[PDB]
Amino acid sequence: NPTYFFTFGDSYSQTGFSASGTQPSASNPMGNPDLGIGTTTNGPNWIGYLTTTENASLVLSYNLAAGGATIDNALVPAYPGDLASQFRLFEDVYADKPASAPWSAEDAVFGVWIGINDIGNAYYSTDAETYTPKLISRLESLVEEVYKNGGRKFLFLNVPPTSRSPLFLEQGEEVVKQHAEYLSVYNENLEGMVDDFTKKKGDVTTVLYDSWSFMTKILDDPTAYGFPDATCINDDGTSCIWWNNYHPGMKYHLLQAEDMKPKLRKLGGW
Repeated sequence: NPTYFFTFGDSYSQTGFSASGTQPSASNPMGNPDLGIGTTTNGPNWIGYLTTTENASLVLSYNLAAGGATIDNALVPAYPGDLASQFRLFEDVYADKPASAPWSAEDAVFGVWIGINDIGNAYYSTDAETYTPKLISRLESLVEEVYKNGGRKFLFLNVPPTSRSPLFLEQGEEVVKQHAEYLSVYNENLEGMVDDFTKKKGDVTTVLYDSWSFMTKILDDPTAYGFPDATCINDDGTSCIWWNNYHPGMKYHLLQAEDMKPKLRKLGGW
């Protein structure tokens, strides 16, 4: 009795899963590639840890996240594999509940972690108060496609403080500030959307995971988590928070997955 965990997002979630690669099974819950490959962490990422380390029962991971993704290239563009295209891949391959992924409302969890790149690319060129509702409304419409397919369990991660990644720190404190203030408005609107969607549907189980506050706690007191500082980069994924200048390592992702586990119990796999 597996939980089918369909995920959507950017490089903080990518594993390089192909819909034509080996598909998830009890003996191989990630499908492809092997657990620990394909990420920006030097090892498993939060999805690999949620699926294989923090799981309370069998979780099968279908991870459609793609590097650099924004929500929709008609709003903030970046790479072809935007969130809209990830939802289209889902609609093409998995939405109709094929024998390979025979999911139902009671055992499918749809996890979305998006917005890092929309904010990263639009924080100085757009008005957060009036532009972020457009991004959030497009996200909501994509979620509605899965709802129409019969999805009822949803996990949304808010945007973490990429303002304090080395890539942004290097641009100066006033840019860190401009980005952080825009990001705060995005995250508030995301929370409002998840709340409104949950109330209006009435038949959904949702979790909004506050990655922003969790990562911020670590950045503010890195030695309490065994990191020497909040700025160093180490591609071993464990010696520093940062695996490269814009992406945290496997140790951070494990800490996040462990923080998320109790919050995900209501979704069925944790």
